[PDB]
Amino acid sequence: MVAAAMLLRSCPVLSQGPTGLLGKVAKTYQFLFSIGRCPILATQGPTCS
Repeated sequence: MVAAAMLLRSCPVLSQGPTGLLGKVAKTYQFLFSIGRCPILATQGPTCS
């Protein structure tokens, strides 16, 4: 045949494609959708905690 593994990359699943941070975007934003005093500084606090 003529095919050296060069016809498969349509983002099928990759074993663990989904379930990679979703429910967070489907809730967090639901609250940070329309605040008011949006952050202008951005990253002004500590690097962690």
